[PDB]
Amino acid sequence: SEESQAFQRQLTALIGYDVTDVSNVHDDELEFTRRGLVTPRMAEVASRDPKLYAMHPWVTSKPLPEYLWKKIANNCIFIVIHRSTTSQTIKVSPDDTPGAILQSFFTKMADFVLRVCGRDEYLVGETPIKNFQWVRHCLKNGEEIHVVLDTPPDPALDEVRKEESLWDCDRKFRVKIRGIDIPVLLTVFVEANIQHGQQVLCQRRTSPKPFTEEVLWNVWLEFSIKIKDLPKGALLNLQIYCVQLLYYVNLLLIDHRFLLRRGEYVLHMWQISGFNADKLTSATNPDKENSMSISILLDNIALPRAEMPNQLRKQLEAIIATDPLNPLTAEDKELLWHFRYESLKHPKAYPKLFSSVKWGQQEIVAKTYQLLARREVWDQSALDVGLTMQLLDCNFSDENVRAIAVQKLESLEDDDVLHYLLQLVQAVKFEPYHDSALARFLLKRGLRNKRIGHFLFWFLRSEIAQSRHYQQRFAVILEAYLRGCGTAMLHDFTQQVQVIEMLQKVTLDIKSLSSSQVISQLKQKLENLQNSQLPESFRVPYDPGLKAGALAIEKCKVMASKKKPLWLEFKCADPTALSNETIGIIFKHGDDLRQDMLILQILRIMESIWETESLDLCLLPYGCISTGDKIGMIEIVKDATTIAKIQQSTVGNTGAFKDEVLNHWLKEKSPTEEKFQAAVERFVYSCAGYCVATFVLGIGDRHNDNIMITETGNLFHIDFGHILGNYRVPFVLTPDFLFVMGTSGKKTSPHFQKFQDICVKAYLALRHHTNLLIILFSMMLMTGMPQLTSKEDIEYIRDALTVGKNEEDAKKYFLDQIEVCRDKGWTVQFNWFLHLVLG
Ligand SMILES: CO[C@H]1CC[C@H](n2c(=O)c(-c3cc[nH]n3)cc3c(C)nc(N)nc32)CC1
Repeated sequence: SEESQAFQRQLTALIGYDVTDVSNVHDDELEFTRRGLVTPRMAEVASRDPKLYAMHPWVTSKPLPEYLWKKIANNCIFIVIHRSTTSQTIKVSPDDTPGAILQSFFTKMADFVLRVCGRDEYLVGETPIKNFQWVRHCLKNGEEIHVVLDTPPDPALDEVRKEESLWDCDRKFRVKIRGIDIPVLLTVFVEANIQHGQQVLCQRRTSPKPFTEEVLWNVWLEFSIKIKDLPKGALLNLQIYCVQLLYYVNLLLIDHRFLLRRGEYVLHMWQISGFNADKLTSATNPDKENSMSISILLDNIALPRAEMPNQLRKQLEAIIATDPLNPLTAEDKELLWHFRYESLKHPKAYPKLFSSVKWGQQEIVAKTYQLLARREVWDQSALDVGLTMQLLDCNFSDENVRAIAVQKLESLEDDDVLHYLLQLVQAVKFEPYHDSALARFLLKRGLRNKRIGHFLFWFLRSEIAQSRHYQQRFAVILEAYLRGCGTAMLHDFTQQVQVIEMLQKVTLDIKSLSSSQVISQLKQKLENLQNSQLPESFRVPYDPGLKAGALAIEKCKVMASKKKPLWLEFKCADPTALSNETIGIIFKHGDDLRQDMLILQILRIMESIWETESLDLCLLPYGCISTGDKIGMIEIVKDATTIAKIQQSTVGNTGAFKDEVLNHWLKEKSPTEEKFQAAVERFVYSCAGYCVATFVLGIGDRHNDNIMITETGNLFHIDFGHILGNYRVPFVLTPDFLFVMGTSGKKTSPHFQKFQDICVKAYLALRHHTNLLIILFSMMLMTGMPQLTSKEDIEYIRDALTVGKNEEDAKKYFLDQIEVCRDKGWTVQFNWFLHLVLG
């Protein structure tokens, strides 16, 4: 078709990569997968309720926590319905359905849908109003709940554009190397490995030859594994050391069709930088003008109850009970396997057990499967995500094991799927194949909920636009989602992309020039754009509810830092919006906004752990979307400053920090005094919040420049990309912080103990999720952190969370940590000032 060519040009510029382009491919896997997704995509589209999908209610089944119940007047919530101009303030019960809140109207001030004013959120379908996210957001931050009444949007706008044996030869496996060759340049050798999720099964080397632009061997490297002892998901890792490694590449030996790989391959290899998830990618380096290559040939076949002691039991229970990161001696691993039927009665163990498998052995594998048919306890166990993520990481490469974890994630409601989304997406870099339970899961879920679908889009787009190792695979998943999400959404994503592409040119261009002149160019270009370049409005990608209209040009300015971020403001586009509080977004280049993303996502997780215990530690995990490479957008938190700049009030050229200043500033910026006291509380709550979390994530030692506070009390950290991209005190708890809590020095106050009492309830609440927190951290480093991966980097968290220790020992350690701060006072900050501002 013609208006089908049309499409594949559109997608190709939403996606940001051309999924039809076949050069950088040595087989039809992406194609196969492109085709493969078509049935789970269509199936989900043919399944959604067109109404409930049109209005995308943001809803939760979690128990409405205490702190919010308490903030109630008496089983009585106030809702201010608007319409033309006038209002109406109905008294309603938290348990009242939104359909019913009209039987409190069609029979009160004497069909219609209820949209949150100024947002694209709707209160609909059978849920107790207590259960809507926006309601909860209103009860905490204590605003009123305003709603416009209007027409349901037309479900027909979510219209989708139509379209239609190896278990025998006991041959030892072998690899003919031919040789290697590289555009422009010693001693050198191919190293070949046969791997299954980090378990390295076999291994050979080549005889070191002089290092020249072409080096040939014609060797048969013969392996010790047998053609039938090969497992689906086995990679042939090829590497080139010269002794240091310089280049890598991988190839599956069992292709996506269950067929052993045959024939002739020439592969463009990946270079090194300056472990991580890119050394695992089945994708070859697109750059050919410059990439090192390796030539190979392939052989010239399809893949188809005892008792127990009383001390071994206690060796097992120890083993099972240990954290995810503690390694297992061969002695440990032989034990798990032997008593595997008993090992299966505990979900907690599946990781460790499935790691005890000798995957390079055909019969072991089968008994493994035999085990998996006896999966009962698991299928029945209450879903635990930390455990479930574990089976999705780089260690597990059996499709079927990975599959049991993904079946366990099917049981997550959308609220929860939004919490873990970013890590689940990253988790795709660990899938051996392109088409997996995990990718389809992500697919279904995005196609079933515009909110999830919105973020899925940016997450995938983010990886695509900067990962050369995963773009293809990700590009195929994106396209699958685009072809099923409705032209409504489709057209909506298009506006979004146009704008943010517009805005990056500006960012990078302003960056190129470096001052009074500049202010002008900025203003010049920003009105160059409010014509027929910029469309009239667009959704905010970090918050899909917010319609941004016109660029509030005056307020837009360029900032004062090494990187010259563009501070922008946006008139809300929605006229039902009961305020003029513009939308603030910062466009930055030069920092790994990704790293920020991962951290923030863990921040939002910590909050929803403290909530399981009616604890609210007042975090501000501001919206952050990475758009490209060292480039993206950040949400602006209103009415905030940097702690360094509050210090700069009373000195700049120096920062001879004074302890009085912050509490002066709060008093200075507090209207009544009922407020000032709340503000001081929110500080104490926020500050304790960041103190713990910052601590556990091991990005606690920062400098006041990177710490902000709102005019209303709330403290929060920013610019995570900085230290994680570059990398003593455990965390910033300065004297000026103390002074506010009412303790100049080594005294004590009813506010400080409040604080110190909060950190502990806090520090102990997370420890109930040791495993979870550990695995996420482990993953975040593999997927997002370059080089600072070692292994001892990972183990950092094992210390912080203090694996092994009982609750009491645990309270002591965090209190100690609070002490190194009381000790060091201003030292470290003053050290940073030296370093950062001058040294
Ligand atoms: C020069 O003046 C600066 C202007 C920009 C300010 N700034 C940031 O840099 C970052 C941020 C997040 C990651 N990198 N940067 C976040 C940030 C947030 C969330 N809110 C606000 N109200 N300002 C922020 C900081 C002061």
